[PDB]
Amino acid sequence: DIFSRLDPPEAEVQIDRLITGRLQSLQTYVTQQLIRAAEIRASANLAAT
Amino acid sequence: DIFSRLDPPEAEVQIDRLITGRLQSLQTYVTQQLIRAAEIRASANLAAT
Repeated sequence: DIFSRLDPPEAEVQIDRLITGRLQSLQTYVTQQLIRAAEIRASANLAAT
Repeated sequence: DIFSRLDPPEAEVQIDRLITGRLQSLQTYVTQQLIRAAEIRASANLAAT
């Protein structure tokens, strides 16, 4: 929709903002999966023991 | 300050920069609390044992 109603010079800025925001979303997601996977791993170690 | 002396269209972009920077600080706080919470739980599991 950005392109449909805006020129490239300004559309690159608007899309870059959305990219940064959604890229931050992925960093939040992956960081939490690593922290939570360490907890299930500690539980799997207890269950194996 | 910003909104009061400047221009609303510009104040909005600068306030969004403050929101983003402060949100990133606050999200960093929460990530480190989850990493530290696992260390306290690991110690508490040893103390219970």
